[PDB]
Amino acid sequence: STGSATTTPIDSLDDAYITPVQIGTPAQTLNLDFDTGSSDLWVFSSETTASEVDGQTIYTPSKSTTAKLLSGATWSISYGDGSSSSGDVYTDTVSVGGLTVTGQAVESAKKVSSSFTEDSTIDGLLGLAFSTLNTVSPTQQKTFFDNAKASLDSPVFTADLGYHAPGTYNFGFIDTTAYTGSITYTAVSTKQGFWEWTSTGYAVGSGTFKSTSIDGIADTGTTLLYLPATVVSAYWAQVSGAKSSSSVGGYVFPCSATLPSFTFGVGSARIVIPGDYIDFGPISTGSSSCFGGIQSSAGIGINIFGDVALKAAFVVFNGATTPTLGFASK
Ligand SMILES: CN(Cc1ccccc1)Cc1cc(C[C@H]2CNCC[C@H]2CC(=O)Nc2nccs2)no1
Repeated sequence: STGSATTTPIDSLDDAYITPVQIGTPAQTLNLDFDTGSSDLWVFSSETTASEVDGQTIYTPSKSTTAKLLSGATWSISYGDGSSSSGDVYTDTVSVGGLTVTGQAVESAKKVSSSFTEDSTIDGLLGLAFSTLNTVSPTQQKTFFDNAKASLDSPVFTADLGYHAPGTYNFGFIDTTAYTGSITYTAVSTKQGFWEWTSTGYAVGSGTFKSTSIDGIADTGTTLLYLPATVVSAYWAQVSGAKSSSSVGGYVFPCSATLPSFTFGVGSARIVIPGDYIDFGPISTGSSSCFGGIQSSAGIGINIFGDVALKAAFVVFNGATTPTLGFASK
């Protein structure tokens, strides 16, 4: 089997991407944030505290004839910012782009933090990291990809995120028309539960490539590119007027600037992020100070190849017995 679904930016800045997912019988379609940095499939639901729902579509398990309460199971997640959610668990039928999993754990939110309530366009998350990170207790549950894997034509999924445009998540096959040149594969460590890999270095604009190992995670659920302070400083030094602002919480730059590209290494291959991918617009409405899309990872503890990086590539998440990651230009 295979699946193919379109993923769509939630706003004009590509802050996140939503992908429609069918849950239950009859289908209830929710727009989920596919997140390769986490491993829970959780949704706003009929059980979510009413005051914490503001526009989201909800999953109502009582209306699904294939929903079964997973007795005693709870979940609770705290993501890397300050956001959180928690609740109970059903198993149900879940389909993505024509690919169907029966008995998928669907984690129903009873509580969500304000940041999620404020995201009217995001009905929940679909985790695509390794199942070792799944938070369900007392019996950990598998991700959608792990459940589907054995049935797929090939044990892979791909992310093809658009810049200011829709893109695609494919399961079970490589669309050879979706990229240029070849796919360069690189080793993954699953020790922290992430799609963790090591970039071979970087260039800023037309500058010379710096060979240096940068360990980080491929994370579709993070908006920006978080890299070591030395690398980030080198990038922003090429933008006149750019500075790190403690009050704003990162590098900002004059909205009148032309941003240079940023290149990252994948083995001997090179992925080029165009300068305009690095613009996240005015820090507040009407401001002429703009927020940068490349930021320091120093306060995080890990480097993160988020959407800013990933949307410059066609990315293969290879779930073979020894997983690997593939990157192609497009
Ligand atoms: C990428 N820019 C950088 C920036 C930083 C500062 C100034 C400009 C630009 C940050 C950014 C903004 C947004 C969209 C916002 C929409 N309103 C509510 C807040 C935002 C939505 C949001 O953060 N949801 C969350 N859910 C869970 C955890 S956080 N998503 O990201």
